[PDB]
Amino acid sequence: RRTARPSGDDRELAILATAENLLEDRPLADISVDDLAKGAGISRPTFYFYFPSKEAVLLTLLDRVVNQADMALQTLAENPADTDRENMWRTGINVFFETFGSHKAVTRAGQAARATSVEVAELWSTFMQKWIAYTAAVIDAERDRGAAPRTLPAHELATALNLMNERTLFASFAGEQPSVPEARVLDTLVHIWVTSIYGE
Amino acid sequence: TARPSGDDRELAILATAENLLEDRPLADISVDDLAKGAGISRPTFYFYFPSKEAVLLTLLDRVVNQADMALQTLAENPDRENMWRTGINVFFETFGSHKAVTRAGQAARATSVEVAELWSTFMQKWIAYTAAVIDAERDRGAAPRTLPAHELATALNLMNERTLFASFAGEQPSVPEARVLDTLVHIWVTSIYGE
Ligand SMILES: O=C(C1CCN(c2nnc(-n3cccc3)s2)CC1)N1CCC(Cc2ccccc2)CC1
Repeated sequence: RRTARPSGDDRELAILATAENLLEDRPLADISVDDLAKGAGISRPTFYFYFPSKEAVLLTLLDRVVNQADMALQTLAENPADTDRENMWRTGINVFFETFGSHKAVTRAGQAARATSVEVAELWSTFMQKWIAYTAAVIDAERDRGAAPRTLPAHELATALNLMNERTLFASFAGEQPSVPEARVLDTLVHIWVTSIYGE
Repeated sequence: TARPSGDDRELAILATAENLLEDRPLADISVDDLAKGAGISRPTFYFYFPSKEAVLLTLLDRVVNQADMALQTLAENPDRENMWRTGINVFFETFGSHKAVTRAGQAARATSVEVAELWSTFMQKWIAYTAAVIDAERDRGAAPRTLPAHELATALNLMNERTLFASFAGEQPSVPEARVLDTLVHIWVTSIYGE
């Protein structure tokens, strides 16, 4: 037996979408459970049949965005096209440009929660480690086929490149200064990846 | 020379703070700990600093300026790969010799507008410097004209900010600290001279 809950799942989804909307204008501290309940069309007691706190709502939101990026990247890893090397790295990076770039408010809220929440910190750290291991393995496969030279240890080169994308894409999304303009940040990272993976 | 301009108590306050941030964040440091390290009563502290946050901002002002003037010294008295290595190694060595203040300064960026503006100001200045050197290396024909120089400069300087911090904080993921400078030099040099 499997317990399908179309109605409970749909309302959970409306709470999550309500939170994501509110985060575009206000930090999580300025959002109340009543704002969440009212956005989701339920009473405030009813909210607690779906989440225990507004922090659990944000943790679920970050779960959703991080796993959407992870799954999109894994989808690329299992369906390799007949394409050039620059396009390979560009579509991989664009997974993160497009996923987090379409969820800017949740991304900003997650970064801010990284210092106060161990779950968020360990969530982000877990997925960075996996994406770095994946990058390292693609770098090594490019070395094995003779397409990239054996320079730095793959995992170290992978770590610095993925940390660059983290800092740089966030600076673009959050409109920080300094930042690369959002319309130019993909080309910028792709160039640095491709030159440093294939050059000596 | 590099001596803090105040008397011995101002030095003692700053060094006690820097020492204690080695194992505790600033919230776990009291004004009393700072005053005790300088040998003064608690109210006497406020003849030197208005708050313990002011002490951390002054310590980070010293680190950031020590970095900027070691780099401006490089600019006055000059192979391409080693030029970038010595410039990156200014930050590896400066912030690597103040890991406690660097890590406390990073945490204070979220809560202090002075700290965030301080960091953003010198990052802009350091990125402009990188961008000018890239432009001079293109005008003499040594580097290809690929990305806009200021945009390539920004990502590499943000790379270093986030990668050196991860090494110095022992984060996972991070590059081991004995290997971080070669890693960043290689990426800087391939991306600045590659087509
Ligand atoms: O991590 C990122 C993005 C994510 C979005 N960003 C964030 N900034 N703060 C955030 N935060 C804090 C708490 C919650 C979220 S997320 C900026 C960058 N990466 C990994 C590196 C790279 C991955 C890759 C691997 C293999 C092949 C191609 C590409 C592509 C980009």
